Amino acid sequence: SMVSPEEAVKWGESFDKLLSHRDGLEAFTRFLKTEFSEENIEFWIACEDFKKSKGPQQIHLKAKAIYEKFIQTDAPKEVNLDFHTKEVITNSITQPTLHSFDAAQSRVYQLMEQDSYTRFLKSDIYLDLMEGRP
Repeated sequence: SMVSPEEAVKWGESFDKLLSHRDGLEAFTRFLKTEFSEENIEFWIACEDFKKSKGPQQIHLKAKAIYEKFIQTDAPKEVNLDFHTKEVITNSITQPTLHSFDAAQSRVYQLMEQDSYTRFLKSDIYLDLMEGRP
């Protein structure tokens, strides 16, 4: 990770910037890893990894894989995903698309924003990028 304090303070005005920035996603994923909730950031990372596939049969596989692991309530991980979003997923997972979790990507994004991004801004990892005091 190599981020200038400027680019770093810039993360504190846009979670999307943070998250899209490789160094920022990295700062945030550290904060998310340390308390073991990293599978949210990697929830949609899985989805976009699946989005990288072009094989419709693989779409079924990867979608249902992410589905049963995350979208499920009865899952090994389980996401705190919006019920209406997961509802549509549960009904249309039978007919998956390149990223059937496209709406859920945004849900988990806003989840991490309101839950973790706030405290990330006050975390020593981000405050270290700030260079001042933990």
